[PDB]
Amino acid sequence: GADGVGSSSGNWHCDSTWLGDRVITTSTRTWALPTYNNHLYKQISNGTSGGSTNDNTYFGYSTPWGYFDFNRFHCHFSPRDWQRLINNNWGFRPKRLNFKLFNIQVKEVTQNEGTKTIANNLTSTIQVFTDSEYQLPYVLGSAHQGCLPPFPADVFMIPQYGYLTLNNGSQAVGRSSFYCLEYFPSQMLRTGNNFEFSYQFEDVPFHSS
Amino acid sequence: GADGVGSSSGNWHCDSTWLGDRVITTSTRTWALPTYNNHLYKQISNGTSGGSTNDNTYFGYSTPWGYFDFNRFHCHFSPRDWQRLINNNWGFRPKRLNFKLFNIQVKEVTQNEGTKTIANNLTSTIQVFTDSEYQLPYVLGSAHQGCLPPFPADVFMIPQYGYLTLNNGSQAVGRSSFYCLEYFPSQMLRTGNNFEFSYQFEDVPFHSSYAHSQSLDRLMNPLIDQYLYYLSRTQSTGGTQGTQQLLFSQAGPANMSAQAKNWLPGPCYRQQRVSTTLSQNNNSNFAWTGATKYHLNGRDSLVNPGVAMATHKDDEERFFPSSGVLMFGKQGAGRDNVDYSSVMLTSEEEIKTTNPVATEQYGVVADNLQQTNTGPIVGNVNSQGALPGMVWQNRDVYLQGPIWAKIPHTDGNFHPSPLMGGFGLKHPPPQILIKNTPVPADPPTTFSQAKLASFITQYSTGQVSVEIEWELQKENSKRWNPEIQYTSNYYKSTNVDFAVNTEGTYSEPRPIGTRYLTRNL
Amino acid sequence: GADGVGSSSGNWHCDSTWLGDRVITTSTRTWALPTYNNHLYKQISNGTSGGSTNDNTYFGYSTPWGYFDFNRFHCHFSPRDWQRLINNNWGFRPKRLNFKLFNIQVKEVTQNEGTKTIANNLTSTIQVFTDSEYQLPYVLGSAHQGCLPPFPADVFMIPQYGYLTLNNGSQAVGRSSFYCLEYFPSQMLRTGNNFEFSYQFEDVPFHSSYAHSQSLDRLMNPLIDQYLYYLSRTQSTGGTQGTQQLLFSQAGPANMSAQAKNWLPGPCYRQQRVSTTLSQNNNSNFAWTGATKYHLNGRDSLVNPGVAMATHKDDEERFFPSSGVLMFGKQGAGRDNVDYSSVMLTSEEEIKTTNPVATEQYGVVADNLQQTNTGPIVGNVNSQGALPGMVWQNRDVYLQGPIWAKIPHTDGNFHPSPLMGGFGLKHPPPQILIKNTPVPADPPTTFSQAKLASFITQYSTGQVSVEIEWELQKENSKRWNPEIQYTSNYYKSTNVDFAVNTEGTYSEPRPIGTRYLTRNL
Repeated sequence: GADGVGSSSGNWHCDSTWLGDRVITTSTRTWALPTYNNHLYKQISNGTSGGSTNDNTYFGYSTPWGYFDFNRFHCHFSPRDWQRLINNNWGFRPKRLNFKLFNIQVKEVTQNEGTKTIANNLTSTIQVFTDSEYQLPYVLGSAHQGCLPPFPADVFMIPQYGYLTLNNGSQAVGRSSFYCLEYFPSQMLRTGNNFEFSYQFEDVPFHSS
Repeated sequence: GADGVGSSSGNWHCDSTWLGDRVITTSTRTWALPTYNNHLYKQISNGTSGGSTNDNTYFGYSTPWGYFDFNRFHCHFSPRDWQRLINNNWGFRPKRLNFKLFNIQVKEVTQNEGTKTIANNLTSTIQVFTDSEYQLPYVLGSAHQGCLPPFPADVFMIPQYGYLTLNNGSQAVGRSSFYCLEYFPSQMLRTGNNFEFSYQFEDVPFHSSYAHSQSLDRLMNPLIDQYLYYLSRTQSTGGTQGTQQLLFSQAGPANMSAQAKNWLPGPCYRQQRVSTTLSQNNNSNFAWTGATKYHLNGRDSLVNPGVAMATHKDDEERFFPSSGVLMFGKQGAGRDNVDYSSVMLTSEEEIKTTNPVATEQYGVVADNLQQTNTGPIVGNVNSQGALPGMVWQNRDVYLQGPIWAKIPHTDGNFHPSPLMGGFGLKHPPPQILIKNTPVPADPPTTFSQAKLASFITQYSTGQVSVEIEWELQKENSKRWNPEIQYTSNYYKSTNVDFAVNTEGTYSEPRPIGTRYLTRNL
Repeated sequence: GADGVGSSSGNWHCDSTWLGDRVITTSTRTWALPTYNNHLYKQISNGTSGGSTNDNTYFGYSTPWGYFDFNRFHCHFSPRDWQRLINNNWGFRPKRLNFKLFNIQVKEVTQNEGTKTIANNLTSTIQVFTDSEYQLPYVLGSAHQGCLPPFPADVFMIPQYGYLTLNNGSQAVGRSSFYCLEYFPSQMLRTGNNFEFSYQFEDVPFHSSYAHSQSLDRLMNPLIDQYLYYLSRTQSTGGTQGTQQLLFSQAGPANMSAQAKNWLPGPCYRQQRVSTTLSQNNNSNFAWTGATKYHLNGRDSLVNPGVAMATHKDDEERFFPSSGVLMFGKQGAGRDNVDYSSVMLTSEEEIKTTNPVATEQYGVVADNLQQTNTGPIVGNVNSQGALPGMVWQNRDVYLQGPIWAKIPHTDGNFHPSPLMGGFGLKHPPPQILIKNTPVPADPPTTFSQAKLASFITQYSTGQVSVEIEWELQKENSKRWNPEIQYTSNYYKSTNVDFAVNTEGTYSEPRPIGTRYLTRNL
């Protein structure tokens, strides 16, 4: 390993390299992950029995888990570097992306009268896994909030993870699916460890600009 | 080593791989181990001098140690993955399991006025050892609570370890055995270390999951007669005088009951019958009084469940034997004197073919010896032992039920297999024992002969992982029409079964039998 | 191939070779296979709504298929060759068998006015397959009729194939299984072709043919005393006052009954006793009513024969248990309510040593718990299960009896061996199934959605040959005086036994037990 607590597990890369046609754009942000659902799964629903009409009925669960959303451009392009792109080029498509967590530090907090006090917890861990088998509802693409903030100085809050499933009214049918995320292989991380994986985009047509 | 505090000592594996026939199932949970008995051994007992009767007398110790219990299926199978198992397969048995602790973090706590405050203690250790020589009372297999919670999000408390030993009344005899667990080789662990070992299950018969499609008496050929003869009639028939005469016949399709059969039903030990409909049962308490018991060393012990026996005959759903069936609770059901609605009732209906109905007589035999003047009299056999030519089915296993039990080591046993179901084993998986290493508070300056009576309140938490490689017996069968399969309801419901509810309480609505697929007897 | 119609596809082997210990016995018969169920499957049932009672309810199908049954000994042994076997040998078990069809010729027939005329159909075929995967209900072993006729000149009719399945009353349940036999790989045969396969019997214990020369209680030494003591007398004897006193003694030659013995009689399940002399039996019908039954799924099923038990004690020939013995017919005996004279009665007398008498109590045990004021009371044990220290003898086999049976595949069985006698097997010989390939008559010109309801009346005939390689356990014994041997009468008789009569009807006068030679227990 050769990491430990005394050493940092990574560096800070926010850069855009223009190499011939290929253009490599990277970014980095600071994230903070609050505990969700007091570590519980919850069935949530909205019935039309309330003010809701039959269009707004849903059924679904809200897990304690949370998920990074980089899906928006302004994460990956500084407006200038987004100017060089649209002025000089007809079309562009991604090829491969790479992803890293590092410098993970865990903290705990106690409430004693009105004193709000924080400390470090060295041993405590966080769990990380990607679904490479697409075995989960893929909830990116609906343009929900919480993407990496555009301006790299910002520090953002990882959004909670939940999903919707079949309903009839507020109730559920037999095909209603449930998922317990702790049921997937995941990696447990300690303030010394980092997490990294490499993806490769499938063949895709040039986006016409 | 190359671990240290800054690095995590493991990963999180909860997965089920189906590889050909072999099926590898792993699980992981979060555990928290409270300090037990202020680090003391204690003689505990219950004497009949109190309200207790002579049956409830025990003698035993409660150690500070505690032990992981994974013994129940629902630890190792997610209900879906438990569906693929019972729909597509005849039989399954374990082969080898592997076990891991990791990410162990120790904590201490102090009480200052009403402030309840926790911190980390880096150096403090916990002790871990398995008994691979079986030198301890093996207390798994009695289906005590505290097994890894079914739904992996849960975080559970490791149960305390204690055991019982010989008594006479509340006192003890000379053979009463004592054990000091610190007397075994054990491993001491630091937040960086992990613990792992590999076990291998001994050769064991495939647990049969299937229901015979032919009741044991129907093995005949419907069309063809038999060449054997039986005694049909003792008396000359169709005359005013009753003169006795021996007439013989063959048992054909018309009378199938008299046919000569090559086998017998399984053994039978009767139970009392109880109806779910209240009005039908008697008005009394016969629960304990009319119960089916066995007498041992002056202590009458109720037989729970008893030998595997068909719950109720055809066209009666409601009647069930007194103790005959396993009974689980619904999620959140009370501990004591809880109403019928909260418990769940397993059913033996699958085995009705090969085994006698639980609540009914096994057979009828002749009481007397007939003569000219003596009319024959036949009695009932309520309890019938094993005779040559008997086949039977062991008790089914359920998703909630226990996986195995340790066969007692004794000179003579007949067809070992637990009554709760599962597998009998002569070398079960060892039991893991674990304890916080006691940390004494500040002793006085001046020496004191006495042992240290103070300690730092402490508890530890970590992650545990267990996998079990299973072997399957593929189902190969020519039956034309569809089988029966376990399937979730098609119709709508308030909320999904086997899944969380509004407040986050996981719930399993009904037990799951292992026998659906059919096999020709 | 090199067969064609002009050439015969086999030979005729009926022979018995005695080679050292191994004894190879073959046989051949002529068979004729009628068309069954106009080539239809049929659900058949018997409901209790008719005259039937709830015991006789069945549900099942009758297929067009039919099956060779060789299962009975008298197929494979000519009585002489069955004499050499039981006189000179202790025990025998099969090893491998081989099976052949050949010289298959197919025929059709037409009815024109009263003219009944037959011809040959060259192309028409028959289908043959064995189940080597045991995927079908195995219906051999219930001793149905139709086995290869004993006397090789006879020509026999292959019996129809059907099976029974679960029911509730006359209806069926969800586990009711259906089978379409055309759904298995089978071989189609043309008058030139033949069919052959080789089987190998699994390891099986030698069937014991012998009678212990020492009754189980007599194992002692007549001359010498024992060093153990028993309780002879509870009361001081030879005084006017009855003061109780414990006196002990040794059991010597004088009292052999009290000696300590190392074993027990075999298990016992009582039967009702019946005398061949009519006047001695009661006046009633106790046949079914006082019968020895076992209760299964609400259907009371008579126990035929029951566990192997000595027929009658010494110096009573006439008494025999109700169902306890196998009962055959005399040649040409009626099917139903036939008089005593026509049936034959096997007898268990050989095993009287090691097993209890069938019609009498197994033992006596204490009912109550004695006191000063309480006189001891002892009850009878009518049915006694298996206890440690019991030895017993399985049921003898007869020349007419069945050779084997298929052990049901179930998790737990105790000492498998059929009640009819013979060998238990977990992989019996497969059963051969055979059917005429249906030949449709001329369908209409215009297409019709419906399946073809007409066929050409047809039947087929051919030759079948089967051999069985047997292993013998040679009889090696030092007994000085002659043994008992099975021998034909010396005195004259109307006509030879085991041989044809005037009109050509082969007849076998009496059953043949397998136990003559003696062995020291």
